[PDB]
Amino acid sequence: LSREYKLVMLGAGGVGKSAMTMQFISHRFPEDHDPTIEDAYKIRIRIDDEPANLDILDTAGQAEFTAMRDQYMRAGEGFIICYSITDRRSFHEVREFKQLIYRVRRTDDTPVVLVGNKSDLKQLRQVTKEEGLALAREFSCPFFETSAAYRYYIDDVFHALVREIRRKEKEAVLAMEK
Ligand SMILES: Nc1nc2c(ncn2[C@@H]2O[C@H](COP(=O)(O)OP(=O)(O)O)[C@@H](O)[C@H]2O)c(=O)[nH]1
Ligand SMILES: [Mg+2]
Repeated sequence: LSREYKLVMLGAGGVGKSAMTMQFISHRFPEDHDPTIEDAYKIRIRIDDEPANLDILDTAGQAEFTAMRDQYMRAGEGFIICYSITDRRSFHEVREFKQLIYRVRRTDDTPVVLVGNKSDLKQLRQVTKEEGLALAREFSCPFFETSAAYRYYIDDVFHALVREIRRKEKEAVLAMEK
């Protein structure tokens, strides 16, 4: 499919990675989505009047390693690190996923978007929005609070990540010209 952008959904179990993915690609909030299913999904979109083919890996399962995860961790061009605003532990695990990316890629410069999901569960919030914003400033990455239940800011997440990949790519082309 022309030039695909491989994207990887990272996050603890139960933060809503599958819900956000299904909402992005099909506008459907899943009913009883099996939390053990890991799979990749294709979708074509337009950011800034330019189309892009996306290939998004929705990570899951209790196995330590899979052929799919191994390939996408190495070849992925962008990462969506997700936590739930109702689960502070999943918010701390975000830092562990950032470490995992460096251990695989041996770099910190891979495009990343940080997302706090389940924003609609306002009364169960365990992590403030300012804490996410501050952590994203630590990572030098965009931040969003989303609701996969009602599709709040789901498009903005994947658009921002593709924007980052494009900007980083155009920088390498300009550096190669000099
Ligand atoms: N209220 C609310 N519930 C959510 C949201 N995202 C996911 N969930 C629920 O959280 C549970 C686990 O979500 P899931 O997509 O399977 O998380 P995953 O294991 O990271 O893929 C499911 O029962 C979803 O209905 C959200 O944005 N708002
Ligand atoms: Mg899932």
